Amino acid sequence: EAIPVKQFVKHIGELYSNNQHGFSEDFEEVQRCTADMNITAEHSNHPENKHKNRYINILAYDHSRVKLRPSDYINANYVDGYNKAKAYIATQGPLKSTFEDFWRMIWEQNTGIIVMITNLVEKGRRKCDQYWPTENSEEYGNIIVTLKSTKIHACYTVRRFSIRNTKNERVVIQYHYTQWPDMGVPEYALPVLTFVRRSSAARMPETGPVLVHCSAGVGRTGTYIVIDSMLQQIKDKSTVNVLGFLKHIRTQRNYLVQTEEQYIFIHDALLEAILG
Ligand code: VO4
Repeated sequence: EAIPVKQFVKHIGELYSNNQHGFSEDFEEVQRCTADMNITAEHSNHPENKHKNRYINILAYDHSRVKLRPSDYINANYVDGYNKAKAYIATQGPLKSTFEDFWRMIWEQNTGIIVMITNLVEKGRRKCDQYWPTENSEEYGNIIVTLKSTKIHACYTVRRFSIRNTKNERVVIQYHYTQWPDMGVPEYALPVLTFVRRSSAARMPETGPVLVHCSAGVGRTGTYIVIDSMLQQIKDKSTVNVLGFLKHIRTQRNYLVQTEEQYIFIHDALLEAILG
């Protein structure tokens, strides 16, 4: 049930009205929507991958999890884009003990772009281990990753890496969003629009899923995926279905778009885009 923009914009005023309870109501239904699908995640919970999960309750569904080739586990899922099956790999901030697994999946999965939407440390709390070399090279299993350049913008930074399996070379590019608030979401959807735009557009045409991560890899990660998917749907079709696309991707990884303030925020972003 795609709807045209006209009626999207025409009626969303409703959802924003009343302290936002409309959104709040659509989002609960979203909370309820995977409840009875007994969607398996036994690789996540298997006792000897326990320490590979940054958070004990944030898991990888079995059916869409990313398997490292032949100890094949990694807390990461394929998630669909807008007419691209498996457009993204949603993943948590890697840990010291998962850096190898993390770059191996990048190598193997052929991914060219990396979207990072957390700071390493936020408000005194650790969110993501530094999995890339701060300058020069560092080695993680069989992949040498090397920092070739850095560019810092107001709300995000671009690190261009060059990586190599030590058993061939690839330029990987990380877009790292750096001004996501301590609590909630940004105050202005604009800088996130521009971030989504440029990072989305760096996707070269014969490459693997774009890896997206934050801390748990669900919240801001999910919010990134809907904005960007809903934006392409709009260029191409002039329609949207934020609700029905959310319920589809929530079967591909748990809690995508963790909050209602984030859900709300997809909409500021999209509306701002439609009127920009
Ligand atoms: O770092 V999160 O996937 O809880 O937004």
